[PDB]
Amino acid sequence: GSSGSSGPKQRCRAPACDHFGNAKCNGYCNECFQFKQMYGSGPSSG
Ligand SMILES: [Zn+2]
Repeated sequence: GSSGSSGPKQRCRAPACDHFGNAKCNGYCNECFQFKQMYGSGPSSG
């Protein structure tokens, strides 16, 4: 945020992600979208 820089609002909806996102991925980028998933969603569980 240097002296208020210009730029389109077509970037990942994350504070630590300067990559191009996409509506499908809820705005976020594939990377973020995937990660978001609950780590450990295997088919089996006890
Ligand atoms: Zn992202």
